[PDB]
Amino acid sequence: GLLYAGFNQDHGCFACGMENGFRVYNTDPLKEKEKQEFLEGGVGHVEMLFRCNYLALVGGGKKKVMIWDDLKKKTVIEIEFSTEVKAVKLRRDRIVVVLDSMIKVFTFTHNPHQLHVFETCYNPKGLCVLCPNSNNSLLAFPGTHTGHVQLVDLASTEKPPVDIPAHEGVLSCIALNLQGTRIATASEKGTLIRIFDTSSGHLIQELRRGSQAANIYCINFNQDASLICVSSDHGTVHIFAAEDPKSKWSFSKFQCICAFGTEPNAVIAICADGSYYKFLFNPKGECIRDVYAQFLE
Amino acid sequence: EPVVTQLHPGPIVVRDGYFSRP
Repeated sequence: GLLYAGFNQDHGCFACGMENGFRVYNTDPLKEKEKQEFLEGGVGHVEMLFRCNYLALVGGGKKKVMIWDDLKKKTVIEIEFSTEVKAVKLRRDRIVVVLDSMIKVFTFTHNPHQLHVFETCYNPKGLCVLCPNSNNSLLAFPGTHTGHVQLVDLASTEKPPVDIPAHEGVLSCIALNLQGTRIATASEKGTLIRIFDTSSGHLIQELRRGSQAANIYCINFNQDASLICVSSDHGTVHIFAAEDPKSKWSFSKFQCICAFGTEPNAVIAICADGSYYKFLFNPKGECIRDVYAQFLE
Repeated sequence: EPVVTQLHPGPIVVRDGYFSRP
């Protein structure tokens, strides 16, 4: 009955959308925090805000967004749209709603109102990243020119946007590091992962997954953005050295969304079929399976 | 034109550390 799963902003937690509601977990160690069997229509998307009491929920038909106060156990805000809502991103002062062709920014008050609209290319995957840091309101998304990422500063919206020619074809994945300073992107060819500085838009690192094609599902940095982990559509997760001088291949591999765990040599993986894996690795790339659990039960 | 609907009077107040670590 699982419809969606995503990590929160520091990957300390993940949240799942169910046909019968939603669930919130602590990532490492795997501990279920809350469950809400109450929504009959289910939720297709769930966004957290670190470990705060609010979640953003995408309704049954994905037409309405619901702001859920879990300390009050109630929807306190509802925003209805005339298009499918593909994704929602939160920071302390902003609610960002991703439609398949545009992104719409609202205040985060008891009665939100619209602030900005941003045209995107066709964005059925709802790709978007939003830094939540107090000193960095970076918002990034697929530009109208296919394969380019547009970077906007929500604290300084009068500027012109930075435009990164990340790929020549359709983007498939975009991730942001914890410091808001690096973005990693991949296209549907999935052959190169490319990491860019967010204030200048210039290439920092390019990694090779393989000459062959495999569809990226998720990318994530570790705490200091010295490693990244990547999951592929044939039950495959690679990790990479992110600040190595030259262009490099995968440090390590193992056999879905993925993030680094509590310990700096730990990696977590959560699968659409209900599986949860924790793996441990070595400076040289040995990958040990540590935990397997069916986290839905 | 999206339709915003408010369903609770008081302000929004971010309570960090709600989903505490085990």
